[PDB]
Amino acid sequence: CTTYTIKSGDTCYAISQARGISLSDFESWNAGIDCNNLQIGQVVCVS
Ligand SMILES: [Zn+2]
Ligand SMILES: [Zn+2]
Ligand SMILES: [Zn+2]
Repeated sequence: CTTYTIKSGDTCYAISQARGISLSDFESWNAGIDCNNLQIGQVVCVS
């Protein structure tokens, strides 16, 4: 997994859009992530 660290204002949609990936694919790589409750410093997979 390529990792990314959540920063202020980030959203799962915007991370996905920036990388040209679907939000559903992103979710499939992120084990039930709570996209409405992201924490600054949280680490996600972007591939
Ligand atoms: Zn979803
Ligand atoms: Zn896909
Ligand atoms: Zn939530």
